Amino acid sequence: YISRYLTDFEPIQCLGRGGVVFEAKNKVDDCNYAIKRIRLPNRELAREKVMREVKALAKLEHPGIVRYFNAWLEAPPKVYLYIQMQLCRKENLKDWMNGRCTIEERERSVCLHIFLQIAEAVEFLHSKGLMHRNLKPSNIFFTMDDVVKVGDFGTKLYMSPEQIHYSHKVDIFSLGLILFELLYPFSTQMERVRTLTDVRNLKFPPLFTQKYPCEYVMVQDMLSPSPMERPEAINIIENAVFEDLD
Ligand SMILES: Cc1nc(N)c2c(-c3ccc4c(c3)CCN4C(=O)Cc3cc(F)cc(C(F)(F)F)c3)cn(C)c2n1
Repeated sequence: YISRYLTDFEPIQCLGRGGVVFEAKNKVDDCNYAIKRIRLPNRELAREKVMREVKALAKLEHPGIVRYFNAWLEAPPKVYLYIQMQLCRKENLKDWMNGRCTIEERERSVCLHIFLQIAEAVEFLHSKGLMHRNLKPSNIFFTMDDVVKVGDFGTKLYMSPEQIHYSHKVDIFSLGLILFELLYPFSTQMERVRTLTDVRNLKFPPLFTQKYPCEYVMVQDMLSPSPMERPEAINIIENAVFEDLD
């Protein structure tokens, strides 16, 4: 038996655990790619649902969506689906925040620029009738050219309550926390978990509300306990704060 993957690629390392993501070099074209390997479900209608997904997702092109290349099936001696995506930077949004722990390092322009890219990506999906469902700093990447991409789709800190215990409004909740986290640097993991757990419950640090009153009202709208009351992604983009950005 000849495996497409082993034939065409030289594996480099593992990138994601699970649904597994490898880094591999294509032999013909000499580029490195992120390759996700999914073990397909064994029942037919479960597979058919997954295959209908790759078909819808294949049509996706956007500056905030990671670039797609190829999708194929293998059945060695049960069945694996392989997905070839562009390889992003080693350091993700979580890595980025961790190396920048002072408010001087969290420039208001840079952070709103990063956030806007994520929001624009989510608006894109929502208009196609899709949703991400998996937004979080560790699953937000930069390209070799520092363009922000939302990560894999299709820790529960960034999950909306109705996700844990439901519509596209789940993505809106996730955005809320990311916006907060971007503007509010942390010193320790301990602090981070405590503060973020409190923010989910609308208990904001005073210094934040003092410094970013505009963004504060936005985060409140995005973190509404009633999903109905949360804004759409388009409303977030069409907000006053996203004007005159250099
Ligand atoms: C350095 C680096 N780069 C990555 N691209 C990744 C990825 C990664 C990012 C995005 C996506 C994946 C892995 C698998 C699926 N994927 C997606 O964005 C969904 C997607 C988008 C499409 F446009 C098309 C498809 C599909 F057609 F189904 F293949 C899927 C995960 N990890 C850990 C990564 N690490």
